[PDB]
Amino acid sequence: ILAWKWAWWAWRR
Repeated sequence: ILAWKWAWWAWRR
């Protein structure tokens, strides 16, 4: 379950 603050910047794209 290591992941969450990463998908963020992925949305901005």
